[PDB]
Amino acid sequence: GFHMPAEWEPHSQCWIGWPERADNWRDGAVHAQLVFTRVAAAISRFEKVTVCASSAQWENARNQLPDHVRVVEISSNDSWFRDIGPTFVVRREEHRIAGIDWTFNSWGGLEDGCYCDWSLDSLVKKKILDVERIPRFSHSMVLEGGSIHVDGEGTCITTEECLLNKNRNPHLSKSQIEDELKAYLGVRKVIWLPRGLYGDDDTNGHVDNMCCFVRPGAVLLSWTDDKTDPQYERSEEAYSLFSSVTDANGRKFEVIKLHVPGPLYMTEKEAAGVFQDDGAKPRLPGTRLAASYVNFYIANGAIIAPQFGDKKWDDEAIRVLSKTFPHHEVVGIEGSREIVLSGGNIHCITQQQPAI
Amino acid sequence: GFHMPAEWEPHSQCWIGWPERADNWRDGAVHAQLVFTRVAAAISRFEKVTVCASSAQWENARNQLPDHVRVVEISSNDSWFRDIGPTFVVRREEHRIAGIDWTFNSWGGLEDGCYCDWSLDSLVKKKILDVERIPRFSHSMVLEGGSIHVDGEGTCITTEECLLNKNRNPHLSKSQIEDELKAYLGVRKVIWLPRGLYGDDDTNGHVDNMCCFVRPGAVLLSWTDDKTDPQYERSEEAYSLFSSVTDANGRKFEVIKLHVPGPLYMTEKEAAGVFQDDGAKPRLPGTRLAASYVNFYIANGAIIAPQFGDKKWDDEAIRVLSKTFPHHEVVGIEGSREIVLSGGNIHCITQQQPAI
Ligand SMILES: NCCCCCC(N)=O
Ligand code: NA
Ligand code: NA
Repeated sequence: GFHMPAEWEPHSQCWIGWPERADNWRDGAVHAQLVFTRVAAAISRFEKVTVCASSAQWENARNQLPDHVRVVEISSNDSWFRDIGPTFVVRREEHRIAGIDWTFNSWGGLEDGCYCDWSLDSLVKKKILDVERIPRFSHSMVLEGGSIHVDGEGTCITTEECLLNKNRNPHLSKSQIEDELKAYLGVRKVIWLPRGLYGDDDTNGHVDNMCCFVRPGAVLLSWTDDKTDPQYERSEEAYSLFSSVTDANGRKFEVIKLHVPGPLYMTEKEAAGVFQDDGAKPRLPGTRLAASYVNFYIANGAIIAPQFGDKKWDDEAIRVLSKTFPHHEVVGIEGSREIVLSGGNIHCITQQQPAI
Repeated sequence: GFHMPAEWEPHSQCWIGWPERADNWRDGAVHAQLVFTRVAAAISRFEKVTVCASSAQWENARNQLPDHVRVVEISSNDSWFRDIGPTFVVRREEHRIAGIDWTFNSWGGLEDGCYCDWSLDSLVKKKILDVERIPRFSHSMVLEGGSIHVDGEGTCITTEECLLNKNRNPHLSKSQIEDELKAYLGVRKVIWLPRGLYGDDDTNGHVDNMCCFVRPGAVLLSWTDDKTDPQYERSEEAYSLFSSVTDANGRKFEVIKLHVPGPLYMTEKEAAGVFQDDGAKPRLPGTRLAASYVNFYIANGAIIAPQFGDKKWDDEAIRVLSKTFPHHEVVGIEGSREIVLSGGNIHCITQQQPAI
């Protein structure tokens, strides 16, 4: 009787890593640390937070973060807890909470991943559940928490582009992958968007950059009105798909558009501050960033939302999110661009722990 | 209104470190790891245990330890949590528990300490209390938990050999030192044994290796019958002091003698197992081991006692302890010699967290 609750359901805390690697984070992560800190501090106005930092970084993190934020020493290859963190499941009313330890392979493994070493990334789920004394359900299937979303009422959305990629689970068919999601997330229906966001070659189109539930029966969808942008056809396809399906309880989808910023491109400055290495992916100037306002975190009573420094769409997204979540305080995080330069945003760096 | 409760009072958990440094533990610590495992398994029969291992050892510790033992990642320079973990204090009838973060300096600093780098060790207290979300009282005075003992009724016992060494707090008088113990452990009287155990030049004579309370107004004392042994005059002297002095409530001290084993000396095999490095104290053959059954741990209704493989005195200690602690299950830990080779025993590697 375990299932994954919706993100907007109450949490007891939020887990976040701490960026440090010089080959992914410009200027040895100094810029990224400031934003991580702003995100943690914002979330901690609404729910407890634990940031996890390496040995070498523990003091830095402790120094930057207010005291009501807990800092623990957990090493990682990189700081993306949405994907390397456990996925918590609950059984409400004698263990009422547990965590799923999905196999992690750096978003594509030796042939098509981001780093050739992920052995510390792989232990993060175990380590966290050990700190909390929460039971771990281990799974040999490759999965990242960024690649699924739920409504806590039986429905899951995901993308084919990610989950059906041969760099993940080449041994499993689509319908075998679906059976695992249903068994382990406690859902009875999976909606497969064909594609994620244009330009998300890091993760191969994680759904959490393209689409998310905001309540039972309604989703936000990354969108552009520019039919010359390669995003348009993906967004249109997903929109049609949502018109044709219903959720696990038979609701018609209310689709709410959320216009992407930019498009945004890495500068020569931004590329130049990243140390170059032959065990990481070479970040080049002119690369299109995979930027969507959809990559936000729902905290108890607040939406923690990206701002990329594109004023028109930064302001429009705050407006859409304020009306979409009328009972939440919406807090935009200036400097989110510093996270998208390295492959993700606010939702990618968080992992909620549901209250029981 | 905080005070240090006595060791025999109820605990919520025990903290232990994980040995790894090969310049102190023979054969890269493989012998000691087996013993710490045994010690933690034994304690875990009576109270929740958390072992703390570095990143490089986390999997190894998690493998060796039973599932009901929590394993977290807290790196340290060495694994002596009596001295480098926090000293918990409580306030009975709003925060009811806190920890004291004494300054640590590797048992005598750059000049006379055990290793030249202790900066990981210095953070262990912060980190443990951060994990537990327990307030921390910072203290600038150098002190080790091993150098003090309390009855939980206003009395403290320690040694001048340790606390009045110029390698600890050279700018404080005896009186100033005594003031800080009173304010911070909530004791009204401090008994100063002049000396600890012979050959304990690591710690400069921790009381936890010489003498401990059994109950208010009663103590076990490290003892030999051999008056040709250097230990005799130290023991004799301490015995004398207990005849003369009273506790904080003006009770007289029942003393119970506990015969030391050996003398024990480090084999050639033992010394050669240890890697030779300049930043740690060079372990030489023929060196007298600072062994004493007094270095035991009181868990919730158990006594976790050393056994050094010197059967005469091994059996005698269990006897004396089962007698002295008739409401407690005594538990001997074969292989305790592996710990003493690196300069402490069971008491030295534990740190109780009082239940509130
Ligand atoms: N370089 C890997 C970036 C991870 C982004 C995760 C996500 N939730 O889309
Ligand atoms: Na990839
Ligand atoms: Na010393």
